[PDB]
Amino acid sequence: KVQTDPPSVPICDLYPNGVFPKGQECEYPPTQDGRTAAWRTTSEEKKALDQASEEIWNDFREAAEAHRQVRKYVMSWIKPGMTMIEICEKLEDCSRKLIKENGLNAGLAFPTGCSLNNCAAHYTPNAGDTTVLQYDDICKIDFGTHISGRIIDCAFTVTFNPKYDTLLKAVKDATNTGIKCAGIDVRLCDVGEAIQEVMESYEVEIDGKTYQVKPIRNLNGHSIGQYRIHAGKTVPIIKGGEATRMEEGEVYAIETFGSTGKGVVHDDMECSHYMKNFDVGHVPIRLPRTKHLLNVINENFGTLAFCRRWLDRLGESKYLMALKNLCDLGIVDPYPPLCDIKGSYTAQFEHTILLRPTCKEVVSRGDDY
Ligand SMILES: CCSCC[C@@H](N)[C@H](O)C(=O)N[C@@H](C)c1cccc2ccccc12
Ligand SMILES: [Mn+2]
Ligand SMILES: [Mn+2]
Repeated sequence: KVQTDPPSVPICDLYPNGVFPKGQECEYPPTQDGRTAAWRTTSEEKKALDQASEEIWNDFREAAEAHRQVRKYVMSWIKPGMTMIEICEKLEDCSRKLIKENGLNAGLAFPTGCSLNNCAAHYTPNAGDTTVLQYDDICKIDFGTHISGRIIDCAFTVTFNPKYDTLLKAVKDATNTGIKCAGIDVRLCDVGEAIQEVMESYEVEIDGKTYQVKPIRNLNGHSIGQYRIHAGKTVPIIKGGEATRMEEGEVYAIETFGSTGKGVVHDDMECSHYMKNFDVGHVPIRLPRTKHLLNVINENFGTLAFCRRWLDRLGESKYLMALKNLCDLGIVDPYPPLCDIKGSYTAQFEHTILLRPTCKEVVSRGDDY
């Protein structure tokens, strides 16, 4: 009923009734016309629809509470000197325990991102990576949890040198701006316009040089689907366009990335992140090793993202060629680290929000961010 100092009690056991704490509930933003959205707070019609998907909102909540408790724990011990592997393994051990991992019914939604400095995302150490976190590093901790495929995609930035403070505030404010702007019938391009305007209102000084924070233009938020981290819609970060509005019942990951570099990322470094193409159907395979690896992926990850370290812990070895085969066949997709220019600094903040009938819920919101 009470969590232990180092988190070890499953969230499922801290709430016997199976009813988990809601996230931040917000009234939908008014339209340019000035039209309020308070009517949804209690409009029999919407209220009915909302309660209908209560078990689904509840699954997200259990995953969100696990996410909050895991990250609070991480923020207490993450320090320079630790290897990136020690960090991810210490975090994932806790995550698996609080989410009470159970195959595809409960577990880690994707690999623990711990991208450093100019690298903004998709970096998690592979076996043998001797990288050590440094005092001047700016690390993006991006991890996910899920219950029955209801995914919580939430992230924050870690630093130890106060010189990055305004950069972090800039991105945090940008993400919160995106969250505030989001809502039913809201145009995706407007959300991006709003995010950029706030992000660029920040100027920062790091080691004697000044910069106007830039959103990383080729990175963005996205809608979320069951077992599908990227459901199909993208949430800009800058003046964009897309081609659609947000819809009732949808779930979104609102994330922004800020940089002191070019504000554009490119593939770099060894790949660690991989994810089966959601749209690829069953594909017969005779090649022994390739066939086995695909079965391992289908059994343990399904359409969720995974990493090499997660294959290692399952006792798999000498699987690289088989993995490359699956990628070359288009069955699996590689997601290498995305980095801006050398010497640049990037930051990120992310939350998962639920566009419920009666309101907008920043389900992953915590006392930290
Ligand atoms: C590589 C699968 S883990 C999902 C990564 C996720 N945790 C991250 O926060 C976000 O979700 N990053 C964005 C930039 C992204 C990565 C890969 C494909 C995308 C496709 C559409 C929209 C955003 C995408
Ligand atoms: Mn993320
Ligand atoms: Mn995301």
